[PDB]
Amino acid sequence: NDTSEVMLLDTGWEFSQSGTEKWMPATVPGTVHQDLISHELLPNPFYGMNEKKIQWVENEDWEYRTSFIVSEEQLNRDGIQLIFEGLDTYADVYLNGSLLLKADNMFVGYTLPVKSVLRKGENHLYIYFHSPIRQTLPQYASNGFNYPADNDHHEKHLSVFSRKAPYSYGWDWGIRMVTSGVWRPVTLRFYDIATISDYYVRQLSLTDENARLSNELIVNQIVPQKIPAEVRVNVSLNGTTVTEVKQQVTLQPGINHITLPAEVTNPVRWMPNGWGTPTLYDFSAQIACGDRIVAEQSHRIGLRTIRVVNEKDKDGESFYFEVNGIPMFAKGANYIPQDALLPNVTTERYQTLFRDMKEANMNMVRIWGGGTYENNLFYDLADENGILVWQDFMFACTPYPSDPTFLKRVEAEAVYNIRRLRNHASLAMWCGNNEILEALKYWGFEKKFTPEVYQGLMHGYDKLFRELLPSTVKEFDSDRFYVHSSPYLANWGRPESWGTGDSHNWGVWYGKKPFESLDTDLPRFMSQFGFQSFPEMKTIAAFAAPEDYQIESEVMNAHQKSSIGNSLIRTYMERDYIIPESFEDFVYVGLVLQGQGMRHGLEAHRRNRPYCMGTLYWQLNDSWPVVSWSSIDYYGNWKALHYQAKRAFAPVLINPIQQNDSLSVYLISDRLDTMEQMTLEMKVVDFDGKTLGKKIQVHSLEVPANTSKCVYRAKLDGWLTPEDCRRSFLKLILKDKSGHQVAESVHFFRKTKDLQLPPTSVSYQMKQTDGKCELTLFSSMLAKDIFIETPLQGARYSDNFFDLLPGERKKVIITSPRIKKGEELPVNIKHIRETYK
Ligand SMILES: O=[N+]([O-])c1ccc(O[C@@H]2O[C@H](CO)[C@@H](O)[C@H](O)[C@@H]2F)c([N+](=O)[O-])c1
Ligand SMILES: [Br-]
Ligand SMILES: [Br-]
Ligand SMILES: [Br-]
Ligand SMILES: [Br-]
Ligand SMILES: [Br-]
Ligand SMILES: [Br-]
Ligand SMILES: [Cl-]
Ligand SMILES: [Cl-]
Ligand SMILES: [Cl-]
Repeated sequence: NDTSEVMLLDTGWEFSQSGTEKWMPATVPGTVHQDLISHELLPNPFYGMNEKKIQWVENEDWEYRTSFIVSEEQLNRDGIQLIFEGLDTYADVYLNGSLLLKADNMFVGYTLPVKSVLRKGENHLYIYFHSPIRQTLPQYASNGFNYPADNDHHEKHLSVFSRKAPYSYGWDWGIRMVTSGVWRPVTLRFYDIATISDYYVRQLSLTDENARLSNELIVNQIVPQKIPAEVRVNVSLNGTTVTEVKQQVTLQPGINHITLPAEVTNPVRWMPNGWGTPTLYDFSAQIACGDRIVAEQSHRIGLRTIRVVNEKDKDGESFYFEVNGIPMFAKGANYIPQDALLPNVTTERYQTLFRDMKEANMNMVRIWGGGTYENNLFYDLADENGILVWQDFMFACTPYPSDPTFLKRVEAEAVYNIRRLRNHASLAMWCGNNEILEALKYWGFEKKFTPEVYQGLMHGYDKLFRELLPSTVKEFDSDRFYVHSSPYLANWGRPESWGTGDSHNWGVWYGKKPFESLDTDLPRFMSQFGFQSFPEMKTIAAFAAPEDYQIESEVMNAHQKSSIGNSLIRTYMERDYIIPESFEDFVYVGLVLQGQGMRHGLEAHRRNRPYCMGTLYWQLNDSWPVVSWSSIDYYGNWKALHYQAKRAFAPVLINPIQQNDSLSVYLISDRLDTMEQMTLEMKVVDFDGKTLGKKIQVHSLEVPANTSKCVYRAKLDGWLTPEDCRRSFLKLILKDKSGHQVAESVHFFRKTKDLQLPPTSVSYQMKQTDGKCELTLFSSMLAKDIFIETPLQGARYSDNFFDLLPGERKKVIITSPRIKKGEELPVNIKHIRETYK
């Protein structure tokens, strides 16, 4: 690495409610809430009705302090920097009597020269965190109107004034925990001569024959002299040097601008998940002065082109991603913060989340603008998992101020996070905000303000999202796409805009439209659509006592932030299922419903390629125990929707789709290679296992790369009787020439509430060892949408929420480090027919 010494200021911290003079131990990085929780000074914020009880914290100011030693030799180093990667939010930072910083942007990292304020021996760091409420009450009082941020759960919508995670003020799947604190690491660096303040590896061009890079460095020298040095870039792959370049320089005190070209011939491209390996080079830049490496910095670098094509075309305006020259149908989801308390999210939780996306066959995630610019670990994981990232700037669902001061603050976050993130292979585009132009045009805001205020809001929209933010992107990340908003034009209520750019089709849910509307109401790229579900009972039990197990109990409503959500789920459930009586049965069928309905959408979007070029459902994940649109609950349990997403995103999908009493079958592929001389084979099977008719075979089919194509159509009438349809399913398999199976599907001709489901019994044998449970499942009769339920949080299943077919044995593997030999894991197996008598 280099001759610098880094000291982690991560222990010895204490905190205090300002005004009390009482100091208690603190954890940094961390938050006021966690620190309080860890001394039992707050109840569990996620439990029961506790949300109301923790609100008092946002009205107090909080102080934090620590002390640390600096030695004589440490004090003699040339430079000493103090780095705050995150302060949330209005924080005055004091060191040995000196005010170093009045911080006012959660999303900005601060690097402070501190050599002249440091002392031999003991040093004292104090940080005063003004309440971001108290701090903004006068600002709001001067404003003369309330911004219409309904997700800000307070009479006064103060979120919009602070550069601070929007969701912390509340959201419609969120708890309001307006927290403060040192939310990312604090480090102190003791170094010689200079630091590298920025290292940008800029791809000038990429062909199969050659990668042309420009290594741009900003080096800040802290000593007065003219310093001869040698700048060195080593490019290596898997530990072996690929190319090495050098440059003699003489460094001047202060800032220096150095550029070295580097070329990799016959580069190995980074490819996204499902297209091959996410290959990552190592680039290390070094500043050498004689024998010492005084500063080194490295990046992992993926060589690839990404181009968002947004052009007028026959169908409206396209919106798709072209990766290393090939149009890539995008498959993934909208990501929210994983916790009400950000520093509580662990390295392992990040790691598991990327595993969840990778195993569901996703190749994209959108970091939605109500959360944060994610940490370095998140983008590193997207890099090495081949997951493309759409990064919103942090504006959502409301217009925002656009005064000169507010814009300067935004500019500093825009530049800070662009430079932090621009070397990530995963980083695919920037989006100015979520839904704000939609809000301004369609959400009935004009009726809420005077014409003068509203016009000032429209002009204010332009200065931020059409001027400041695109300008910053153009300046600091000139090869990446920027768009002002998502969706940029299309509105789900306006059929004529559907062919223009991306869509948030909230016609399902908000517009109450049936899932089948997804087959007809098509976008050029679905950047959001979603449906709510209650999480499973083990997650319900984490916030509710069994006495509260009612849809409309007070504790249950405390965990449903959509006021129409419960009835809407019931309205949709009646359309496809028999609504059961017990709460447990409802929750289970609520899971099946969300998974089945959303998957039909994902299918439609893939099937309808190239007119549609992507689908990102709302939402991946949860920040706490709550009813939401997620596919994975707060504890990391996959909902049915996550398994269904995996299936619907499989690189090769057989997609039977039934409309107007007729069945077509499409074969859908995101493989880069064409498959030839394939056979689709299908057979109707009743609920006892008995074939009806013989095998239908379709031979000599080609499945071309990156396409969706009809290969079969047949009417239902004369093909099968109305009664058959209620008592049988269609099995589909796709095999190569030799007869090797590459894909499988099952089709039902009727809605589940109309199937004549047999009362049946699912038996299983279990072999349990340390960390693993291996079940073999049996039912002589079809068992519909089965849910293998265990009480163990975060338990992972090879599969779940699948139909168990008559007489067909099924092996399911469950893993968890909590599983121990000689300790029967409890299993409860539910299926549709059991939910009614
Ligand atoms: O028509 N609407 O009132 C509507 C539609 C969508 C919407 O937000 C999207 O949907 C999700 C579910 O409502 C939100 O949680 C998230 O903000 C996302 F951007 C929001 N919203 O969060 O204000 C409102
Ligand atoms: Br210094
Ligand atoms: Br500095
Ligand atoms: Br971090
Ligand atoms: Br007004
Ligand atoms: Br723009
Ligand atoms: Br039909
Ligand atoms: Cl509240
Ligand atoms: Cl986020
Ligand atoms: Cl819109």
